[PDB]
Amino acid sequence: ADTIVAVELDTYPNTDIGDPSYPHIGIDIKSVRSKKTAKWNMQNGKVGTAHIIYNSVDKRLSAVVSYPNADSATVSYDVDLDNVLPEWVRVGLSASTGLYKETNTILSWSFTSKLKSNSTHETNALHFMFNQFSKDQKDLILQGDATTGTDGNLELTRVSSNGSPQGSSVGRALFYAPVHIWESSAVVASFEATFTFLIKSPDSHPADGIAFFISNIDSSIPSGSTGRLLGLFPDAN
Amino acid sequence: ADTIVAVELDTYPNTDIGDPSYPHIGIDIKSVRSKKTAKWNMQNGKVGTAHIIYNSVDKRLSAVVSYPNADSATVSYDVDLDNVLPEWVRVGLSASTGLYKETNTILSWSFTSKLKSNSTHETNALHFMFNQFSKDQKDLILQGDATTGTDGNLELTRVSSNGSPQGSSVGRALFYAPVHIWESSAVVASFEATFTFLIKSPDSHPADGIAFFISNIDSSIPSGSTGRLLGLFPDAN
Ligand SMILES: *[C@@H]1O[C@H](CO)[C@@H](O[C@@H]2O[C@H](CO)[C@@H](O[C@@H]3O[C@H](CO[C@H]4O[C@H](CO)[C@@H](O)[C@H](O)[C@@H]4O[C@@H]4O[C@H](CO)[C@@H](O[C@@H]5O[C@H](CO)[C@H](O)[C@H](O)[C@H]5O)[C@H](O)[C@H]4NC(C)=O)[C@@H](O)[C@H](O[C@H]4O[C@H](CO)[C@@H](O)[C@H](O)[C@@H]4O)[C@@H]3O)[C@H](O)[C@H]2NC(C)=O)[C@H](O)[C@H]1NC(C)=O
Ligand SMILES: *[C@@H]1O[C@H](CO)[C@@H](O[C@@H]2O[C@H](CO)[C@@H](O[C@@H]3O[C@H](CO[C@H]4O[C@H](CO)[C@@H](O)[C@H](O)[C@@H]4O[C@@H]4O[C@H](CO)[C@@H](O[C@@H]5O[C@H](CO)[C@H](O)[C@H](O)[C@H]5O)[C@H](O)[C@H]4NC(C)=O)[C@@H](O)[C@H](O[C@H]4O[C@H](CO)[C@@H](O)[C@H](O)[C@@H]4O)[C@@H]3O)[C@H](O)[C@H]2NC(C)=O)[C@H](O)[C@H]1NC(C)=O
Ligand SMILES: CC(=O)N[C@H]1[C@@H]2OC[C@H]3O[C@H](O[C@@H]4[C@H](O)[C@H](O[C@@H]([C@@H]1O)[C@@H](CO)O2)O[C@H](CO[C@H]1O[C@H](CO)[C@@H](O)[C@H](O)[C@@H]1O[C@@H]1O[C@H](CO)[C@@H](O)[C@H](O)[C@H]1NC(C)=O)[C@H]4O)[C@@H](O[C@@H]1O[C@H](CO)[C@@H](O)[C@H](O)[C@H]1NC(C)=O)[C@@H](O)[C@@H]3O
Ligand SMILES: [Ca+2]
Ligand SMILES: [Ca+2]
Ligand SMILES: [Zn+2]
Ligand SMILES: [Zn+2]
Repeated sequence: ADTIVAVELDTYPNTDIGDPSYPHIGIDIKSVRSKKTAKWNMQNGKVGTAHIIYNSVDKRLSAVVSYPNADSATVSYDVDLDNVLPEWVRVGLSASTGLYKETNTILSWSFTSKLKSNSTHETNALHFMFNQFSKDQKDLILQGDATTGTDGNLELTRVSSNGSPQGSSVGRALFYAPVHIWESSAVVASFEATFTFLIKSPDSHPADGIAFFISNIDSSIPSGSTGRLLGLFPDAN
Repeated sequence: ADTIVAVELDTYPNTDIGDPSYPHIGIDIKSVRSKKTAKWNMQNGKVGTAHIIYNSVDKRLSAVVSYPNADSATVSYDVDLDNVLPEWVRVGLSASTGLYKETNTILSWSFTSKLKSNSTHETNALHFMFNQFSKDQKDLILQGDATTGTDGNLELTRVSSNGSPQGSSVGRALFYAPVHIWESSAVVASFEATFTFLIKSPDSHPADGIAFFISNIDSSIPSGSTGRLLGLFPDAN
């Protein structure tokens, strides 16, 4: 199995495998059984503002989500990125659904690592600002059944049947280039994200949520994940 | 051949194929016959500072080289990056030598693309700061006989014979990810580079220089370049 750490912007309450009763933001270490959860609003088709950092000066993997005219859901978990996440990685997005529909329109995405040559000595970056998901974007090795383009969009579904996006489809959005992390050159790489999304109400109880992972340099769609596995865990444990 | 535009920091005056009678800095549009030239001091092992930009509001393609306590060589050339270099690229470094030895140590490298989604609408980046070329850097697809590591160094020769780097050595340093250019969405992708080299005096009339190219997404070392072909040209025209 692939070593993986996700941040769940879940929309489906998975009571059986361990999610709380409401649509929530959370955080995952190698299991769908999250470490912390928090209250998330889950409005209809509106837009976007999510934000995930990790400063090893403070070792908090902090995360907030805001609609404009909404709150900020802090779901920060104490995790040491020393021993949990590989020496070189492959970041990306992940959405999925199964037996229920939701729209998972991503419209922009970013990153910024800053990793410690000699702590002051000019930390290495990988900053990008993808406001322009093209039709033929090629620094993504997008897996599953994700699509892109036709507008500035990264559709992590099988879509365009009036955008009621054809339940039990999964597509991930793995960015091309790796990042050195594990510790080894210690682990102050304050990796940021901004994750402007759009979850349209399908008039069908919108459910399964979008994620944000940092996986191994290899991955796949693990063992079939058309549903509760959130696109990236092979098993529900 | 493969379409490629480089900045030759040539250190042998290739007297028969277009370069001047002095070791210069040039700029190459598909031809080792250059488009500008500029006088270079050729100091011994001292560090580095070279810097290459291209906006498309002013359409000049520029470069300078100054050692600290030395002067700069503005070898800027006006060329239309619209029709000369493909949409998706693979940036990086190229050095070579043949029958003459020199040091081609690179210690740091950076970049910043900014390509015009809708000019103010939050253009896309790929910025990095590689001050710390490690032993197992894996967003580099370094071709030829390039080495790295053992220290923070990128060694584009075959090295460690007391830094007498084993002539007829060629090494390339192709970065991993692609960038949109050609024009199409227009071409103001103001790509920067920092090119901090080290050319140690090997006490051996040091001569062939490092380049900085921008190529197609596919490449190799073309038809042998152990010498004046400068690592990226198949042909001397
Ligand atoms: C039949 O016709 C053909 C052609 O018409 C002739 O065949 C050969 O053609 C070759 C064409 O490529 C050509 O080779 C190139 O020569 C140039 C010029 O350099 C040398 O040219 C002659 C070759 O003998 C001579 O005039 C010189 O020997 C000259 O070489 C210089 O020699 C110095 C002392 O020997 C030498 O000092 C050396 O220093 C180093 C360290 O610094 C050593 O360790 C040692 O201590 C010393 O020997 C000089 O450095 C040396 N060079 C110079 C510039 O003065 C040459 O530019 C080219 O080499 C280039 O190619 C590589 C490829 O990447 C590139 O990196 C450089 O640009 C490099 O300069 C070729 O060598 C020959 O002229 C020719 N061969 C001969 C023997 O003449 C035939 O001659 C014709 N037959 C008949 C019967 O006429
Ligand atoms: C083995 O021993 C033999 C001795 O017998 C020697 O080998 C060869 O022998 C051949 C016959 O004996 C003979 O071959 C000659 O080749 C040259 C090569 O042409 C270029 O090089 C010249 C060097 O002096 C230049 O002066 C020329 O101008 C010529 O350049 C041409 O013009 C353009 C650039 O100037 C270029 O256009 C480019 O094309 C690219 C393509 O993509 C770009 O888009 C853009 O359009 C341009 O940049 C042309 O392509 C280019 N032509 C080429 C590369 O072929 C040839 O010129 C020559 O013809 C004349 O040569 C002299 C004048 O130069 C004249 O006196 C003759 O009578 C003849 O008319 C021959 O075909 C050579 O003797 C030799 N070849 C050598 C040495 O290179 C060698 O000594 C030994 N070794 C080998 C490996 O053979
Ligand atoms: C076939 C059967 O007997 N199913 C049982 C179920 O057995 C396994 C199934 O698990 C999922 O089934 C869903 C629920 O778990 C639920 O309860 C039963 C179900 O009958 C459970 C345990 O009791 O065991 O049934 C819902 C259907 O919704 C009705 O039940 C609700 C109770 O949770 C309750 O709100 C209502 O009775 C509701 O009826 C509708 O709602 C209102 C509210 O009262 C009524 O007034 C309406 O008239 C009525 N109709 C409508 C149209 O509103 C069932 O969905 C299921 O597993 C899901 O798989 C999906 C794929 O990812 C995903 O959604 C999620 O992972 C799973 N959901 C879970 C576990 O809850 C199936 O695999 C199994 O059939
Ligand atoms: Ca789930
Ligand atoms: Ca030369
Ligand atoms: Zn969840
Ligand atoms: Zn030159």
